[PDB]
Amino acid sequence: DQNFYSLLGVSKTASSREIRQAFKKLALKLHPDKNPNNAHGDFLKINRAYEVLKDEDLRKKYDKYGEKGLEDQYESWSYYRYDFGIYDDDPEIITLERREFDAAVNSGELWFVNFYSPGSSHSHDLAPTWREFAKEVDGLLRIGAVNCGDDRMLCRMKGVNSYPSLFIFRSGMAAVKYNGDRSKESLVAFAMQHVRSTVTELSTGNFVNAIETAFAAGVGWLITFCSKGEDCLTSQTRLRLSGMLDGLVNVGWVDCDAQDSLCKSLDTTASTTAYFPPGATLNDREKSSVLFLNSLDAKEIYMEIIHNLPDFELLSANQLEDRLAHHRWLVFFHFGKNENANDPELKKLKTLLKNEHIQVVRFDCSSAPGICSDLYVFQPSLAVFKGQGTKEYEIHHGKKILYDILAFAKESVNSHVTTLGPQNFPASDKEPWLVDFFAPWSPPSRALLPELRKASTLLYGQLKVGTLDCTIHEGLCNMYNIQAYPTTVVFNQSSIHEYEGHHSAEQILEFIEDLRNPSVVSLTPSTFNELVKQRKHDEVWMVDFYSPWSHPSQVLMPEWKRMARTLTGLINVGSVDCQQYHSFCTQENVQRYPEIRFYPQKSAYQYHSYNGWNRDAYSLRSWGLGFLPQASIDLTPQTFNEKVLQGKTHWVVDFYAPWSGPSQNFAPEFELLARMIKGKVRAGKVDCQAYPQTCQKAGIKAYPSVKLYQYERAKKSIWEEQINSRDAKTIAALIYGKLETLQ
Repeated sequence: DQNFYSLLGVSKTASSREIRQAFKKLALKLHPDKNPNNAHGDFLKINRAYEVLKDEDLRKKYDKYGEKGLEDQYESWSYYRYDFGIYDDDPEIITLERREFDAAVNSGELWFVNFYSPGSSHSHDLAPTWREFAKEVDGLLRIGAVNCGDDRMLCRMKGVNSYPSLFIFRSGMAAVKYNGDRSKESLVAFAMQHVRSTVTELSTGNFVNAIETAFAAGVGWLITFCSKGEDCLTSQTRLRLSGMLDGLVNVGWVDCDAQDSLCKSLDTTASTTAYFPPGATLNDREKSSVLFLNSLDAKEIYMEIIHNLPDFELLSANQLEDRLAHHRWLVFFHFGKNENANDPELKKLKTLLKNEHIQVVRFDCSSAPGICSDLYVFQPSLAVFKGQGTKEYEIHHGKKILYDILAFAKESVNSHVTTLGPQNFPASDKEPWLVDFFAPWSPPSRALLPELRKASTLLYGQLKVGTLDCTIHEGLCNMYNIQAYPTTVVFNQSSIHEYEGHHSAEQILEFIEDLRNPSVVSLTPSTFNELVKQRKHDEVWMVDFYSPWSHPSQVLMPEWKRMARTLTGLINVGSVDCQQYHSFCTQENVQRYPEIRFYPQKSAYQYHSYNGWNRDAYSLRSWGLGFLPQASIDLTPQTFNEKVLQGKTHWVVDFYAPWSGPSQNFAPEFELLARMIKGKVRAGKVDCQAYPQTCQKAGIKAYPSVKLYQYERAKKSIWEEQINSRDAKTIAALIYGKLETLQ
């Protein structure tokens, strides 16, 4: 009831910014420095709520388990009042978080990003300037900020160790660090270097070519005509428009005194500024094609032009399926009303996505309802199709704003996450699927999507990846017991394995490779009782009693599986989910998660608990194999001569003294060897202290000595070789190599 969202007066659907500001208002009101009451106590609860809700891992964990997983310090009032959330109230500054960063600065737009550390002398020298700078260049490029304080990994990985650091980004080119003085005019001059601001002087000679070339590419021309003693667009205005309209409209000018025959031909003797759409025609008799402008100001002219540019082409429903599967499309689904009417800036998507070969289109669901229905589109939505032969798409769940949409379209179309539903769900598929059950209103769900996309590309051909919108497909989510968002699940031949590791390609792949060849038995109370408690014969068990809300358990799980792979045919490896079987684990005295236990041969202790410091695969494996009893046969002079020398099978033999230190050090490794090669080679030990005769005959000079005996079936004979290696795995491979060359 005292939920962290409730404590900040905020909903579970709150953005990072909404959480930050919510915390800030409470922090300023409940801070110690402003209250002799109590203070610290009330302030420590909201600070705990913030510290958890601001962390990507902790918030997703909190959403899934609440407080049970989270295990257990602040700044001055001054800090929260002046230095905290420093750009949250500056609309021109786009704040970027770790997982949305790469998609943003690789969108295709020009980005100038302030990597800063929050503080008094850090920023605030810069912050006011950075705010004014964003206003000045608004419309020409994106101004970003990254709080390295909250995204240390992101700053570290980008090689940013000192603050502030200023970088220009643009897809297709390397990042450019700015080292100049951080005045507004210097920042501006630096950024303008990277803006595309081409203004063409048009003339009688190049006019027709410039127009036709542009028109064929579907691009119009903004042209100002200058003559003596007439006002026209100044060079600075011309440059402004050039950058503002980059890829949309070419900016140019004509000197009419120098280009008389051109200005006569166009019948524009005076000073005019005109926009020429593709298809436009201008002469003394025809002027309706052209849009003449009255302003001399860049923004006033831009606003008029961007509104007059044509809307996206309306996609015919007749084409779909065939057209949708073979081409890249960015589709604005609408229901009668064009929902994009209030934002002409979206028209820039055409030119920005030209190199991605995406056609940006509108589709009217009121003209073919069945089409939108079978796509499970019920409200206006945005979808980008991959067009590689099949109809594959993702739905945009970000802000309905240009830079966010663009970032999504490019990232999604170049990755391999697809949208699932009841009709295409891999409930019983041959190839393995990774399915992400989520809600669009969930900020950790949305945040996961870039990771998922990245992994989808790296794992192409090995793992298929899809998302399922539980907000729409409630029946499917219930069926698979989805209790929180996001929940990622691997479907392997209708087997279901929830995945709670990091969503990087390498760890997902390792997790999947274990699934194909299981190493750990997932044990139930019923099946633990039958396989472990009622274990028979020569069989031992290692069991990890874990809980999914436990952090050290989550760390152990991949190590535990790594270990189990190396223990094939040596030790049985199991695991128990103590969240699911809480009562059972209570009866088994599991007082900590994770609990690791070894179960020896029945034939006197119940089990042994692991109490080592390190819980990596190698040290857990060594601990377990150390419990195993002797596998090698203790030979006598009688049996050594009878069963080895006069035998018909292959042997490895350890000649040793029980007092020899090296003999004792090698003893466990020999027993490991015996179990490894068991089935092809018998193993024996010879106590040279007890039987000096036999070791004398064998010619043993040093303890321990290892002999390999191979039976030549064709010649009914055993021949002997010395083994000098003392590494079990090494010896085993060596022996096996020899056995192939024996048949």
